[PDB]
Amino acid sequence: ITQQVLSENQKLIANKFNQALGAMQTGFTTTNEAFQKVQDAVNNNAQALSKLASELSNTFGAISASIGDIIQRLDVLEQSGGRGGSIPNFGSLTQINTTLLDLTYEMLSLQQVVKALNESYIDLKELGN
Amino acid sequence: ITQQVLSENQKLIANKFNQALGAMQTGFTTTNEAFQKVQDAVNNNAQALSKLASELSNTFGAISASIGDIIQRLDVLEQSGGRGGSIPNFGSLTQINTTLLDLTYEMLSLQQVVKALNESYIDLKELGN
Amino acid sequence: ITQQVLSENQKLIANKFNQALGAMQTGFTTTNEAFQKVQDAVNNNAQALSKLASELSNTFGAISASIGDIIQRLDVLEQSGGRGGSIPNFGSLTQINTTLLDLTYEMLSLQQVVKALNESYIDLKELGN
Repeated sequence: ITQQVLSENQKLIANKFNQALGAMQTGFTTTNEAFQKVQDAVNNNAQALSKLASELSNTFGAISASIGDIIQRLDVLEQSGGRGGSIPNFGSLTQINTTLLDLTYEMLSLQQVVKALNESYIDLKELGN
Repeated sequence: ITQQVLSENQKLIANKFNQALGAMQTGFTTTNEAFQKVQDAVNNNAQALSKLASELSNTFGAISASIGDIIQRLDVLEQSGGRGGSIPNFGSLTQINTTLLDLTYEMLSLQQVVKALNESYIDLKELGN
Repeated sequence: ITQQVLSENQKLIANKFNQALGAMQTGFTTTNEAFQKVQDAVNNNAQALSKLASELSNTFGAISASIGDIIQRLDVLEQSGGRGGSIPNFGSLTQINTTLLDLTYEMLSLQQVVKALNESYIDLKELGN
């Protein structure tokens, strides 16, 4: 253990740390890119479900009215004083409550983390005077 | 390269490392908060889909029965010995198989990672005696 | 501040760094495992929605045709030259556009990050000659 060895070991530590830093930045950048894709996927399929549900209600409405008009035509033909089958109630779908994913705070945070990691690099210039 | 320079460089390395540590903790904490929001979003929209599907089957059931009762009334009026259009089969929806997201192991793990990072901080007290 | 103290402090720094490294690997491995579960969950529920939507269109088709056949039987009984209620249009559902989650690039990247972190470990063998 000499001083040359000490300062050479300092370089080993600094380089290993700088090596790890680059890996962290990649990790958090990749994590961030993944969250963006997840947010977009989840939101797209929630909007499709919400849209379908409204088109479904729109369809059931036309079916129910059509059936109602058929029952009213049966009664006219039956001449039974409206003693046939009453017009049924088909209820309604529950308004879909969808959760939209908003990871804008989290994604900007990871953007800043990678950035702060970049400020942590050990410049070999500042070592050994 | 003197000893003062060596110990001053040690402080540079330690501080840069402590600087990076804080960034890692933020990164994994933010990642954890994001996963919680993703889990809640995915699960909420899967429960909405599952609920809709059951209300849809409930609606188709009332429609099919109503149509069946209309056909039976047509036959009575037609007096053709039941030679009109038979009552159609409208099948049934496939039971929705939804996947619920359970990231409780993963989220507790990230909680522990941030915690273990905190145990890795270099206290300047232990340097230079 | 002696040389023994300098090299002992080097060990403290190296060990603290190696300690943090293990935590990073756990963090990015856990993050990766979580993304896999998210991808599988999101995709499974998108396929269920897509399947339901097709079975819904298949059901509406049989309902509409059945209603059309009922109207045509009403007209035959009414003998009014087809002056009753016309056959209604029930439209069609919009083809569901679902987004499938493909995080294969991102998940292989995190696999490599953990791996590159492993190459950053400071082996105490290379210190102090």
